[PDB]
Parts: sequence; structure tokens; C-alpha cells
Amino acid sequence: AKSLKEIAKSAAAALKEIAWSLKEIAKSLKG
Amino acid sequence: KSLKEIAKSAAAALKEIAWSLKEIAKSLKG
Amino acid sequence: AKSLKEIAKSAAAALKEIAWSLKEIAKSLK
Amino acid sequence: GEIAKSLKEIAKSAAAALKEIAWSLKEIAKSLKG
Amino acid sequence: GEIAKSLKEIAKSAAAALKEIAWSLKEIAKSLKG
Amino acid sequence: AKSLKEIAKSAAAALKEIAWSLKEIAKSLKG
Repeated sequence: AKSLKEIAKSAAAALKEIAWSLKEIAKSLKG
Repeated sequence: KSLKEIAKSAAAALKEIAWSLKEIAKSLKG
Repeated sequence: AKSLKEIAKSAAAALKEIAWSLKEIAKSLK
Repeated sequence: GEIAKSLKEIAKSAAAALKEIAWSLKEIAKSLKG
Repeated sequence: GEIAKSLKEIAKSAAAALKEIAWSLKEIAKSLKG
Repeated sequence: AKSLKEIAKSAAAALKEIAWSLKEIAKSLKG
């Protein structure tokens, strides 16, 4: 399946980038 | 039922969420 | 089993609202 | 994959959390508008 | 199966995280109100 | 099926980091 897989892989990856950006926001607001 | 349709819309939203948050992170680095 | 379709639909709907608000937040911060 | 009852109720609580997160983000967007 | 019992643990961790996320966003919305 | 589980695991791990970042952001915004 390109559904249970492939789409879900892109979702998971978007979440990973969400987490990276939120850490960069947290770091800036420590600043 | 399929999830494929739904999971596609979710993934697309999460990519837009990712983009906006990178823009927020960039603005707060300014 | 495939009522998870309907729950996942409501999740995806919330993610779309999240995405929209984040666009407005990014615009305000930019 | 065995939902075995639970995964539907966990997925329900996830969806419920996302609805609350959407509400709070609307409030934050409002606050930041000024 | 292994897997089923995995999604037992995983879906629970996700749900727990989303609850924390919702709560911190409430606190952030409160802080940005003033 | 097994890999849907591994994707869901990656998502869950990212959501945990998102929660941790957000607690640091909430701490920074507290005053």
C-alpha cells in the first residue's frame, strides 16, 4: 500500500520537521 | 472504509503546519 | 473497524484548522 | 494492527486533543494579531 | 500479535504526548493573553 | 502492517519532542 505506507511516511516526516522548528522557536525564545 | 484519502489530507495539513512553523522560527531568529 | 475512517476524518479536519491558524500566526509574526 | 477495541478509543483521544489544540491556536492567533 | 501489542504502546504514547501538547498550548494562550 | 507500526512509532517519537519543546516555550512565555 502507498497509503498505510508512503503517505504515512510523509506525515511522520512532516512531524519531525515540526519538532525541529519548534525546538528552534524554543531556543529563540530562550535568547 | 479506506484511510488513504484521509491520511493524504492529514499529511498535506501537517506539511503546511511544518512550513508555517519554519517561517515562524525564521521570523523569531530576526 | 472502518469507523476509524470517521475519527481520522475529524483529526484531519482539526489539523486543517491548526494549519490555518498557524498561517495567520506566521503572518502576524512576519 | 489489532485495534482490539483500544486503538479506536486512543485515536478518539488523539482527535479530541487536536481539537483542543486547534482552539488554543485560534486564541493565540487572535492574541498575536495585536 | 507482537505488532498489535506494539500499537498498544505506541498509540498510548502518541495520545499522552498530544495531551501534553494541548496543555502547554493552553498555557501559552493564557500567557499571550497577557 | 509491521512498517505502519514503525511509521507510527516515528510519529509518536516526534510528538514527544513537540511536547517537550512546547513546555520550554510555555516556560519562556510565563513572564
